[PDB]
Amino acid sequence: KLGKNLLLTLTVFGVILGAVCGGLLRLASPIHPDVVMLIAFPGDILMRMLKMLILPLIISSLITGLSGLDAKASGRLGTRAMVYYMSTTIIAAVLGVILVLAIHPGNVSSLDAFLDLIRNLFPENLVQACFQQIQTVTKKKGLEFKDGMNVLGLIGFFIAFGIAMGKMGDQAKLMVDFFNILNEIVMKLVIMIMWYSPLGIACLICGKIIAIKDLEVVARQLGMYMVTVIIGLIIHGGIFLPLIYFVVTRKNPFSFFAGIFQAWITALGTASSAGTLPVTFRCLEENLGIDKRVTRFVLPVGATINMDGTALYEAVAAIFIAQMNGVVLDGGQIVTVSLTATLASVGAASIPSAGLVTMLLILTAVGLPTEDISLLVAVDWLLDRMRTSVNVVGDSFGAGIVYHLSKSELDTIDS
Amino acid sequence: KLGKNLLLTLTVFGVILGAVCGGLLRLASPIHPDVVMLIAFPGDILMRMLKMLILPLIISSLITGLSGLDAKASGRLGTRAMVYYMSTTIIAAVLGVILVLAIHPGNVSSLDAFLDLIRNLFPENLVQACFQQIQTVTKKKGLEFKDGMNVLGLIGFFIAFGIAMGKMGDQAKLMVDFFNILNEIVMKLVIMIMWYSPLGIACLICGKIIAIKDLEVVARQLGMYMVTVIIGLIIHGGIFLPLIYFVVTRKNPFSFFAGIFQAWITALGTASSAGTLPVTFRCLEENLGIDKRVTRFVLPVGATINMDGTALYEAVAAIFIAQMNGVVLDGGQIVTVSLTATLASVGAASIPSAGLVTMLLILTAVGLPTEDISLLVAVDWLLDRMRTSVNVVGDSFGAGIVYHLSKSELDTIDS
Amino acid sequence: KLGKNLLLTLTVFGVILGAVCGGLLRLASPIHPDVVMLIAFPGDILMRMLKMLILPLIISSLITGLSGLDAKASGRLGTRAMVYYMSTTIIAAVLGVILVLAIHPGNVSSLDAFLDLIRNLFPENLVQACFQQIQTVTKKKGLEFKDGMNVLGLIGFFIAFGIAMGKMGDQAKLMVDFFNILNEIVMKLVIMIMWYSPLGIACLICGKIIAIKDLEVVARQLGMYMVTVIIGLIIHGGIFLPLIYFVVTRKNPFSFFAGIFQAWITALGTASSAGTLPVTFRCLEENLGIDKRVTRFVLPVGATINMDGTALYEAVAAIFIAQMNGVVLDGGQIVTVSLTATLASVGAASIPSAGLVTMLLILTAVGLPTEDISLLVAVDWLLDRMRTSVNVVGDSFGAGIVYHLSKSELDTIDS
Ligand SMILES: CC(C)CCC[C@@H](C)[C@H]1CC[C@H]2[C@@H]3CC=C4C[C@@H](O)CC[C@]4(C)[C@H]3CC[C@]12C
Ligand SMILES: CC(C)CCC[C@@H](C)[C@H]1CC[C@H]2[C@@H]3CC=C4C[C@@H](O)CC[C@]4(C)[C@H]3CC[C@]12C
Ligand SMILES: CC(C)CCC[C@@H](C)[C@H]1CC[C@H]2[C@@H]3CC=C4C[C@@H](O)CC[C@]4(C)[C@H]3CC[C@]12C
Repeated sequence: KLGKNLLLTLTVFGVILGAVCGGLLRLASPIHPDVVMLIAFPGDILMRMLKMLILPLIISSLITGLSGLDAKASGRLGTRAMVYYMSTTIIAAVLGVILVLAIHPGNVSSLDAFLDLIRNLFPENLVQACFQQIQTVTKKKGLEFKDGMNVLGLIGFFIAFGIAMGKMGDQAKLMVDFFNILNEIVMKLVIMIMWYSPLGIACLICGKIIAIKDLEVVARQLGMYMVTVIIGLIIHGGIFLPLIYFVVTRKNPFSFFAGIFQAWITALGTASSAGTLPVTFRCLEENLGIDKRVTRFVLPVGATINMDGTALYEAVAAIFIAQMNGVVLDGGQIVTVSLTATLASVGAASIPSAGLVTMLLILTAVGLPTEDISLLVAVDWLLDRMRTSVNVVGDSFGAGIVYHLSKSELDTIDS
Repeated sequence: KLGKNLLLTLTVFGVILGAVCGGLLRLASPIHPDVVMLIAFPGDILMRMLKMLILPLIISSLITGLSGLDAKASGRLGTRAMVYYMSTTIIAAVLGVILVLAIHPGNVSSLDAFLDLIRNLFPENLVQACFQQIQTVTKKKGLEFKDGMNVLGLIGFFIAFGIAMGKMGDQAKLMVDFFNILNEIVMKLVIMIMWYSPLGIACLICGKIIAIKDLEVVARQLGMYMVTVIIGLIIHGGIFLPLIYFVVTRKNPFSFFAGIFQAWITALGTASSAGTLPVTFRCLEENLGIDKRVTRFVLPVGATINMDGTALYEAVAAIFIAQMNGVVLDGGQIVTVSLTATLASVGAASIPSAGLVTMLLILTAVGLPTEDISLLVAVDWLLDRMRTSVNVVGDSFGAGIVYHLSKSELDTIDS
Repeated sequence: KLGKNLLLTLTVFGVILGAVCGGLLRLASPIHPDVVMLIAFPGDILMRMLKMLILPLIISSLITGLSGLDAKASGRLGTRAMVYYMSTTIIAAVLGVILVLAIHPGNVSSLDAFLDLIRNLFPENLVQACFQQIQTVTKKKGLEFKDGMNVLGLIGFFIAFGIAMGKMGDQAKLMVDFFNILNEIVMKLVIMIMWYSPLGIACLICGKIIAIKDLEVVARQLGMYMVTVIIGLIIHGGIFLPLIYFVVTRKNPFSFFAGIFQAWITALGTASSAGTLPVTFRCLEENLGIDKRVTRFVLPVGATINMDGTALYEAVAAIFIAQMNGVVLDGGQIVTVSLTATLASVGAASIPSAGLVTMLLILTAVGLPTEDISLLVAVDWLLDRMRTSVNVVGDSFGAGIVYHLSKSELDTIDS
């Protein structure tokens, strides 16, 4: 297993090496801040390199993806699935937020915050939106420009751009290809930077252990964060998905668990939603009787854009980092977290080697320090194996629901 | 008339509804500023959305238009017309400025202002020109960057870009198409935003009536502004156009009025310069004897780029808004108004549903608040019907002049 | 000679006229600062126009050049030459720096400066890199954004972009052409602006003579700068090139001078490295016995990218301008000078009429005033005639070395 997938093993070896070095080097003496900064510099370089690519990645990905929307996607069978795919995911994100505001791991007015959010969804300058944001200062009130990339405004403008360009048809073919090419270029860059990741991440972990000032309380926070992520996973899956299934399909939601149990076990084992497709097909279309015309569209697309466990993960983890730094997010950034987690959930599986840039996207969207992200990587190998399970269960329930919202249409189209 | 052109009726209904709501709601009690801002927020959103599109609109339009210049446009018959089209329009703009500085509706050195203007025509950074400008502060002097998009520098650079790219020929065909596509995209956006305009504009009008602090003096300013716009229209048309005609063509300029009177009446009635073309053709080439080789080029292009009433309108209206806000423009912004009005006059008819973004372009070029633009929309339906008349008369005089600067050339090319 | 090459004669006439006007006008009375600024304004306009094009020039040139790298460039015969071409040039630049820090014409910590340099090679925002840079202020330390274009970060990002896009192959053909077209456009602009150069440069020279406050000491600095440039040229060529030749080729490096003496004389006379190619071919492949398979690749490419005299010139001249202004560059800007001189050396011969924008690139890279560049132009005609000689000698030694690193390969490929 040391030759296949030589990126997870390298990252875990880097994490272990950084932890050992931090433990052995904080034992010597109070370490000078300058040499601590020198030690942690490679991690800062890595995160600067990763943040350098967020804007081109967003611009390329939104334009490329929104140009691939087809009205011939098996008729309504597509759109219904989409209405499912963006629904549950959003709920998951919101649920995660609630839990991270209830468990509280890691111990301006509201109207003005919401007005600033609405203003930021509609920026006045597109070039200024790339590196600045707006806020209401007070002494009458006035509006002042703060530093920080306007993620939501750019995302909204380019969503509108992609929607308007997809309606041009074949006339705008030279541009859809253009951005298309750009996508691979930036994706190639993301492949190279993540190869330097094992050497950088370790350094950051060392920089987090040398100057933590307390080892017994940070390990309690990193345990409570795992506890709330796990609790969110069970709540979302076990309660909501059968409940959403029963209020629409109106059949027994436990026979569905009985039918897709092998797919759940395979997802737990392999920890990959794409490699579970052969098992989940044989489960859905043989054990439950779902028509082949539904699964062959729902499952391959849900395995790429229906990541409802990653959304909850990313909604919990951003507010956890904010709580560790003492930042109390107002109501204008809770919505930003809930939206950016939903957007990043879709791009986490569509973009290869994108599990560390999607968190940076949220952190920069809400303006949080990005040096506490090192601790998140140290515990990802304990959580992904059952984030994948929740993703697979969400795909299976969507496939079971679309067969109940399109049974009559298939029956009529057969005859 | 409630089904055809369901944008002007919607806007006038919104204006009336906003006026009624503002009158009935200022009668109740002194309204809290926070709820006034909440009421006017949709208009702010609308103007943010409209200002978001100015830079891409300029970049696309200049490149697309300047690439369509052909040297085979009936030989000199084209260029002479162009020399006319950009001449009178400029004069109109300048005349408007003079009048708005003489009637005065709505009661740093000059050398440094002109030097700052010349510096802004040649920016040092293209990305910084999109959101910043330069100015001379004083205590030796020094140069400091102020906020505000540099419209003139971007316009000049992209004029040079389009001129240089049009000389490449067929080699630069992949790029002219590229920007070409972009044009429709942004134009499509301008079509959507102006559908939300009826709901937004009304709100702004309400926000202008609730907190105006005086109703008897603002209605006097809005009357004097109409008076000066009307006076400018009669001066420009009646005095200048026959006078410019007589010093070149050297024939009677009143027989020309006698010949094109039906076209003037049709322009007054229909209030559209494009729909008057069938009448103005039958007037020019049948009542006055203009050769068909001149009119068939002059009229269709003059109906799109020779808008000499809109230039005077936009030059008067920007300085009127500046005077309402107490801003006294120096000599460096009078030239900016005179230039941006000329540029926006051409783009007002070329870009559909662009009569509210062209004024925002001038306001942001000279850095003026854009909440007083709501009052301009309330009186546009009283002025456009005779702005169109001036535009049609200017087209007709240009067609009558080009036939006197190209009579011998046509006579020789016939034999 | 007044009809052929009517750009150098125009520039020298402008320099002489400006010098005469400055001498005759400083004799009258102490000249008012406002009229001095008015006199020097055309030069400021010229340099604003030249700086407006640096970013698009860099973006187009890096992408276009890095997409033309072929692995079929005579096998290794290409890459070895490249390893030579970028080696000696770099050495030259470094040597120049040493000399300008030793002769000293024109009489934060180091760790933090190097950390800021490394941070600037990896910017966090691409749009912000176009007009801003980062630095470590002190009261704990903190990082603050300063004004000034981030040349190194943009150059590194677009080098990575071009390398990644060149590996896509034929798939990314629509984009390589796109930027390709852009190149000519911006190059055309550089051709037009340099036609206005003779009128602008003169004004700046006048502005440098009216308010110099001392004529006897500035002429001593302009003499010592020429002395150090000359000393650098002889050191680099005469010492290093034979020495680099002897430690690799291991033959007599003076017989090589004896063989290429005619090419050196022709380069001194014509002062053009491209026009010396017919003489240097007949020297290398007839007097020294170099195989035709080596010279026909080494010489045409070395005449365009192996400009090792221009690199030393530009490394000396930037620090000379910094020393004239009293600026003491730290260790983070010495490296920036050494890198930007190497990058600008390649682009000085690849881009026509680019000898005044390449110096502006370095000056803006290290953030220096660009009004002392006028004095550099007044003495360029005394130095270029033997910068070209050093360039030709460097090309010849590279051709003589590649024939010693590829003799066996050619012998085997012959049979
Ligand atoms: C973390 C950031 C940088 C990622 C950027 C978000 C991108 C990747 C998201 C936003 C919207 C998403 C797209 C929405 C719609 C579709 C159509 C579907 O048939 C294929 C997937 C595709 C194309 C999605 C791919 C991923 C996507 C483009
Ligand atoms: C944001 C808006 C107001 C600014 C855009 C200004 C644009 C639309 C203006 C500036 C110059 C104008 C162009 C000037 C020259 C020509 C050539 C003519 O044969 C067709 C019209 C055309 C192509 C004009 C179209 C409109 C134009 C492109
Ligand atoms: C100095 C600023 C303004 C411009 C930046 C320098 C530009 C011109 C440099 C950067 C990299 C350079 C390229 C690098 C290597 C090669 C390979 C050679 O076989 C063709 C020329 C080419 C492609 C060079 C052309 C010039 C180049 C593109």
